[PDB]
Amino acid sequence: RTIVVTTILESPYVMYKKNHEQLEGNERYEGYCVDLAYEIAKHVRIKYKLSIVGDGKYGARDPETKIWNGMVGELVYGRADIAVAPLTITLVREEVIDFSKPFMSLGISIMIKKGTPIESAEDLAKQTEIAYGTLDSGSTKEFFRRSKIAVYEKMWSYMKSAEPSVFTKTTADGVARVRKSKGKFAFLLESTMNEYIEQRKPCDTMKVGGNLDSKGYGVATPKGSALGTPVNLAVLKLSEQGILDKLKNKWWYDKGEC
Ligand SMILES: Cc1onc(O)c1C[C@H](N)C(=O)O
Ligand SMILES: [Zn+2]
Ligand SMILES: [Zn+2]
Repeated sequence: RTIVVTTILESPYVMYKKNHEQLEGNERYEGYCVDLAYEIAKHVRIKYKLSIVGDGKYGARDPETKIWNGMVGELVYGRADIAVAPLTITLVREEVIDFSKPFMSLGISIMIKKGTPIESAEDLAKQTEIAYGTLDSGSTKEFFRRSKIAVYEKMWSYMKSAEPSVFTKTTADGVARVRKSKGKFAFLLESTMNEYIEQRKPCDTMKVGGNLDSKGYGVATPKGSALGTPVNLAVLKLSEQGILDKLKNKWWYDKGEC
């Protein structure tokens, strides 16, 4: 019947259409993941309903209750059948949900307000004047928390006990902080987002240095779900036909402003 697709409000993946308040259902949203959801549904041949995840989080297991939140939690506890969003494929998640092969490749990167004297992770680690942070409850924070690499262990030790907190609830909050910090706050987010922001007015931020790692985003389904196989082949098909590239051009560069 109708599949529940959990996703998250994160531009340019999923955003409200200009006149969304006068709309209903899937028509309220637009973006890369909305188009991707549409393309996959066509191949897997299913009817679906997009649902912005309640807590607005990507997904992490609370060390306390051991309960999964975010979109990951929606799949784990059976409140959603599929998740189409910029959800990073990681080991801890692979253990509780299934991931299609990646539909996009990326890595953790550094975002600075233009003019900031920072060109690498090493630069951030060896100073204290400029504060930095990452999104809360996601793969990026876990990367730093788990790294055995000196430079990253150093950054984690600083972010872990920063006051006030340097962990934001959304990508937008991180970006806003970078913009109003007048160069005193750098943000650590995936290259896809960093690249998108650089191309959006007021064009006051930029990605510096190369990525810190290499990974990908995958369409996720509950562990053992029957949709896993069809969805994975659909992702590969769309990759082969260059549809995924068309969509990146559409939502990133066709709409550039800098
Ligand atoms: C998007 C995005 O951009 N930077 C990030 O850390 C994220 C969230 C990350 N893709 C996750 O799945 O947790
Ligand atoms: Zn609105
Ligand atoms: Zn297609």
